[PDB]
Amino acid sequence: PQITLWKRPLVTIKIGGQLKEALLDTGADDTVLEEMNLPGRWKPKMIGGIGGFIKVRQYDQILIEICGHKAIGTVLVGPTPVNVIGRNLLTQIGCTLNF
Amino acid sequence: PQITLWKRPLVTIKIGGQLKEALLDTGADDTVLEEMNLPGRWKPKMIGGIGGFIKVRQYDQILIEICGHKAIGTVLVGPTPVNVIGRNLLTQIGCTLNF
Ligand SMILES: CCOP(=O)(COc1ccc(C[C@H](NC(=O)O[C@H]2CO[C@H]3OCC[C@H]32)[C@H](O)CN(CC(CC)CC)S(=O)(=O)c2ccc(N)cc2)cc1)OCC
Repeated sequence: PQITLWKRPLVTIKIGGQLKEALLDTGADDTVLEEMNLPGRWKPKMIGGIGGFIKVRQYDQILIEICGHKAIGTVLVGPTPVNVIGRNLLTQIGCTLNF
Repeated sequence: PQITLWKRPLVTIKIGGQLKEALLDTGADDTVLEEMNLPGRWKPKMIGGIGGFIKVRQYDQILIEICGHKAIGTVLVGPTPVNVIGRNLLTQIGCTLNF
């Protein structure tokens, strides 16, 4: 699809059997979801945003379907203000910026 | 043009007669730029993301040129670790997400 930006670019995602809403975020290197239960091993990690750093759980090689397009990659879970899909997965679904 | 997301979508902008580099950021509601002492009146604002909030100065009806595309709108100035072109100006240059 082609998505304009007059509203937040929110899409439905499927992860770990659950549907969620997430923001397509070209300014995010990484994908960060709010607190949730994900099956799999995880490592503690730190990530930095506009306001400083937070502690997250890093899940690797996680299947996630974004607006009908499948990706398998790293998902960070922690106190992010909103679910964001970052470039690590945006590249997998073939997402580009166009103007 | 079309910008893939393998790397940060950094572009040159022109604002207040100065050239800067900024991210095209679909996750940013509003444009936020590094400290720069623009003339005119402004309004205090707080913007939040990963890690919390920072204090910024809101200027309205500021002209920015983004890869030759002119736009005019709100620009927030403050101690941001990165310059981001947000949706308020990305719409004006006709920028879309596509996959
Ligand atoms: C102290 C740390 O220092 P740094 O490491 C941080 O640098 C940064 C690099 C890019 C960004 C941009 C930010 N990306 C982000 O948070 O991504 C994180 C996960 O992926 C990695 O990749 C980069 C960072 C992490 C979002 O696109 C936009 N945000 C909102 C978004 C939705 C609510 C928040 C999830 S917003 O908060 O910025 C914002 C809020 C209100 C506005 N009107 C305008 C902007 C911010 C900081 O830099 C050192 C020089």
